[PDB]
Amino acid sequence: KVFGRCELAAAMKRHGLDNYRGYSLGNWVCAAKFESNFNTQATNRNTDGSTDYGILQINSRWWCNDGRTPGSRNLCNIPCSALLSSDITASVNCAKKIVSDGNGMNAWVAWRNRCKGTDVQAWIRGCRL
Ligand SMILES: [Cl-]
Ligand code: NA
Repeated sequence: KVFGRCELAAAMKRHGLDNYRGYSLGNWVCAAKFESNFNTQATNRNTDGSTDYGILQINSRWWCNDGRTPGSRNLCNIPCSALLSSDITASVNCAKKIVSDGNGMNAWVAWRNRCKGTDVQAWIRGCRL
């Protein structure tokens, strides 16, 4: 599914990401644009060979098992495939654990490289609040 911007803003708020660990809702919406262009089915290979999955692009080396990544820890106890669904819950439960892993949202290179230091409110500007 390719969420609409406000559709995705609305869903992430439902699961309690607005201001989670101090990161405003727009930082999450901003992360989800640039990680995946808003698409729950998104999958991209990383050079270590790991793969990034879904809306936020949760990585198989730590976070999820895909069966082809040596040394995977499956720190969300989950199949990476389940994070491609239309029901963003597993991705949120996992993202809450990543962000809580100390480096915060800097765990997402597109957040660091593109969201951080910006007015992340443009990402929810027009959302019915
Ligand atoms: Cl932080
Ligand atoms: Na893993």
